Amino acid sequence: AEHWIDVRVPEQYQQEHVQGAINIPLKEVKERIATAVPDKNDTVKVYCNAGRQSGQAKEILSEMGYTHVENAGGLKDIAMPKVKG
Repeated sequence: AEHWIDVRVPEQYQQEHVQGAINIPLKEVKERIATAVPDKNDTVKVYCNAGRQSGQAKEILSEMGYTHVENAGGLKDIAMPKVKG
């Protein structure tokens, strides 16, 4: 399976995000990715403004032992539709 998780800061998620995703900001991801994605084998697609929070989330998630995290891109570059908070 997979999940789309925006990891930018929560105030920036609300501006506009890829449709049908959830938001777990980089700041909060540690406390909560385990609740949103309880099985590590699941495919975690991460994005944000400009990829950073995703690249960073990818490091800590690999360390937490998720083996299938992928930076989908950044908000802009991702060709998928978007909706606003």
